Amino acid sequence: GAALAETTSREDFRALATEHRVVPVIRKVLADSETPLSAYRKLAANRPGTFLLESAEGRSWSRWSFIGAGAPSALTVRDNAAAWLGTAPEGAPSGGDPLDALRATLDLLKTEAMAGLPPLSSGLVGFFAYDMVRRLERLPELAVDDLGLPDMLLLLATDIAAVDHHEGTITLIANAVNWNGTDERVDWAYDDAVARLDVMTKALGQPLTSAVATFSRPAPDHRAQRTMEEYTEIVDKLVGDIEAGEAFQVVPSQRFEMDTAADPLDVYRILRVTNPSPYMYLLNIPDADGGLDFSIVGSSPEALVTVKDGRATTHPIAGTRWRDVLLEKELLADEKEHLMLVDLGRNDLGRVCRPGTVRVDDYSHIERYSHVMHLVSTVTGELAEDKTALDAVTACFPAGTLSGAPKVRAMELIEEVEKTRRGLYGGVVGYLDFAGNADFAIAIRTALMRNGTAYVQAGGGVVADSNGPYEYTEAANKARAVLNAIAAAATLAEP
Amino acid sequence: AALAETTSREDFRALATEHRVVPVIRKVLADSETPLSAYRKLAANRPGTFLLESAENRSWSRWSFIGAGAPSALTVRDNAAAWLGTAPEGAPSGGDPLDALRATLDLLKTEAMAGLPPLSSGLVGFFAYDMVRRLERLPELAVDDLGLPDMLLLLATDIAAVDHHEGTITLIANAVNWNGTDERVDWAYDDAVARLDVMTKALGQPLTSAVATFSRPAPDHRAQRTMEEYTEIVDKLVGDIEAGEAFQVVPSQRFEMDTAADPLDVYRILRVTNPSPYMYLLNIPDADGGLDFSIVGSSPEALVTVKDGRATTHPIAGTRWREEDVLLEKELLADEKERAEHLMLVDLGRNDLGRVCRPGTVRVDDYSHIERYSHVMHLVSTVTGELAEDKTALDAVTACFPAGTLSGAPKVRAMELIEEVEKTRRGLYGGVVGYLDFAGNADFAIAIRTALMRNGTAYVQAGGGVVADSNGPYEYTEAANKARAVLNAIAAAATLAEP
Ligand SMILES: [Mg+2]
Ligand SMILES: [Mg+2]
Ligand SMILES: [Mg+2]
Repeated sequence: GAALAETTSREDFRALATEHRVVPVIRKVLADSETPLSAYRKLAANRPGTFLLESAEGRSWSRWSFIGAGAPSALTVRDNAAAWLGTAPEGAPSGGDPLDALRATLDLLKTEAMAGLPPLSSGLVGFFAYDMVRRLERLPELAVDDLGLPDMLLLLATDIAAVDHHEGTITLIANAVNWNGTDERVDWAYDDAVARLDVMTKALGQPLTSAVATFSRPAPDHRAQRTMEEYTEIVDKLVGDIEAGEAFQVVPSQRFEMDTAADPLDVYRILRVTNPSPYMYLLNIPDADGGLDFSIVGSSPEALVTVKDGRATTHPIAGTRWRDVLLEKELLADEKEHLMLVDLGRNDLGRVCRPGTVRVDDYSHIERYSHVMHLVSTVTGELAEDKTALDAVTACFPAGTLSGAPKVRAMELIEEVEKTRRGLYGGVVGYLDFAGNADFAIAIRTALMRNGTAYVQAGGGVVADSNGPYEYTEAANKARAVLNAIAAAATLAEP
Repeated sequence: AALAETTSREDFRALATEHRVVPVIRKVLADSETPLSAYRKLAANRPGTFLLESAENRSWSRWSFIGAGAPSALTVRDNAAAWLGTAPEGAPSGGDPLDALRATLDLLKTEAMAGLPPLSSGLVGFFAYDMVRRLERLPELAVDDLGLPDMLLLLATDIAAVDHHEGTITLIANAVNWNGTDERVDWAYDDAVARLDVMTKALGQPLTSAVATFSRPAPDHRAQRTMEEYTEIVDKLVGDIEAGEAFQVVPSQRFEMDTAADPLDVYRILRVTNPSPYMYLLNIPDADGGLDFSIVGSSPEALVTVKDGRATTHPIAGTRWREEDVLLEKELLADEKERAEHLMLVDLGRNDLGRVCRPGTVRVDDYSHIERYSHVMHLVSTVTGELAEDKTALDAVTACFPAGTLSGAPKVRAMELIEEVEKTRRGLYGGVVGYLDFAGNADFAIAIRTALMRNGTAYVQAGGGVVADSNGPYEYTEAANKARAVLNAIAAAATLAEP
């Protein structure tokens, strides 16, 4: 009767637009011969301003994957001020402090949750660099900024494809965004969104060449910033501070790099098959001319904070094992510090949540993924009425597991011992939606790919009993998870 | 080393000295393929191909299975076991089909090997309901107008196992050693590698889009019985139950419709509309290697599953449509209208597994748990036992066959009464669709919510249990609505189009 792919009607759109800043025009299609990756290849074609977000659950892949089909606009930092790349939307906040411009943007577009939509239907998708913390806390300026990344870059994801693995369907969404709050051009906005659905629908109609492949796992030819001896000097320095009482924990790191001609999407494919995680992402970041500035590809196992319907939640990980029930109780029985970070998170959420709503849940459960298992503690709370999801992000930022405790003192020492500004490393990758929700991964196990070079940073917590060579090795192993994927992706070939 | 490294000749040789069925395998990254796209590339609706998928208690299970094309099938011709296509040298044929099948499984029995997908070789296909006539003496009153064979099992030697979590496909080409000699080991290896290369080449091809819309028009269909005719049957059976002939009996009737739809398109509509633990598409070959007919279905209920010497059945007590979901669960748990009917079937399952299991191992868990799928939830019981040392998976299938759910209690009297009231032989309806693997395992769905598609006609049969308090009009409509689930899918499939 009604067709599966019936598009939101002009009449229904009109009625919503009288009440809502961001109105989705949607169309569902049967896509039972597509995967999230094949849909990405058709809809995004690896273009600048596109994205793919996937999530392993402990039941394999979650129901939904999200493709950003191509954002004409992105909110970033240029010459120390908020700026839009691509189209600067008329009436959208610009200039001045970037966090204020972002806050103003989210306030302007705040839209009531609507029933019948996929979990993410519009939003700002991208990253905060670790160095955004420099705007939340005063920190020295010693490390060299050789990567030149912006403190933030958020794609205005108005064209989204939501892939429903269970149903074998894709819900295409093209949002109308009412920046100025007028009623003047409702029909134009509907026709505009419908045209964008038609572009995505036509893209899905194209044939696709095979990507059925083999790959091998060669050693990555890569360079490191620190030798084992140099990293050992760092670790020993920090163990001194910890013994003298300056901090309880500090997380140093270093950066690794390798030459690669591999496509970022192929790197994503190797990470997906090798290191499936709750936060898989590929982001193609545009430069100011509409070309590709760089790509971010990562498989992060840990969130910073998730905000859903007023509730903020964090899952700091105590420990992890290689995945069988004896590895489990072997981790609950590790009394080897976790709860100092659970303490940091209790404080962090307390600053944005209603009094008494912040609950902790010591070692609440394990999380079994495909090739690993995690022991997590849960901290949740209810956001105050004058606090947004963005406030939750800034309150928690950066992860304590990526800085130390006390956080500010830990970050001061980090700045002292490291060579270069971290850039993305230890920041976050994720989204803020227009309904006030957010989900951000800690930016670890991530490559930054730019003009034939891949950068991979990794580190690890240093305490009083820490050994330099052991910590060097642990951190290099974390980096090698990504470097190995890049090396392997270069070998992809037809079988 | 390489992901797609093929089983080496030297490893194959070593295995071939101990094992009758030896897989040569090759795993590939196939993260832009789905089970349906892989089926379209590998099998392409050819005769002798199949697709098996399973929703799990609340996604698709890890593995989907494609039978990429079986040259050989074991069936029935002129009332005796016979192979279609290639009759393998030394393979059992003639006589009773269940004997020939038992002899085939005996010959090919091969230890489960580490590192393989869950189904790596076996016999895939169906038993018609009317196979029961070789197990029990029943009257011959109903007309056999479909002409189906009592069984047809594809010898599935070329399989593609699709791993949804990894995004990989494990291609398997089995070498089958019928005579047990080592004469032709290198030829067997080369033949398997060649089969792997055919499947690999097929996966390397481009593929046109299948992104689609469809609508849901009412199906133009025909029935055997009107409501009043069906009521006469129900009233007759209620009388037999009141008289003590039986506790419950499951009549049915056949529906049909014209269709030019591709059976895979029917499959696709069933898949998106009601994913079930047993989805299947089987393209059944005729004796000349053309397509005899296709079987497409989404059955919710197993006959029996045999894994590692343990036989289990899960009779469904009730179903609900899916926090308002918590209330439906509560309601489902508290609904007792059909409890006695369900417990009678649990009792039959105990009878059945008792015949093949080691005394003291048959365990019954009344109303053991709820199974949660995308659009429905099932309240189920469990009957399980350990097979006796002299009993095989096939003995468990035959002991359970046909399902009490599709016959009645006591089973033989119920089948006699079915034969008295139905117009036509059931054919596939009330039989099973599934597999027996070469390692002694089995998993069979009851053949319900299934279409048989042949030469532009689709047949869909459906029925339901009659008990002392049943009424004709209600039971007619409940069974007609079961059939309509499939007829509706067929009518919708004809509308599939580019959006
Ligand atoms: Mg440590
Ligand atoms: Mg009994
Ligand atoms: Mg009933």
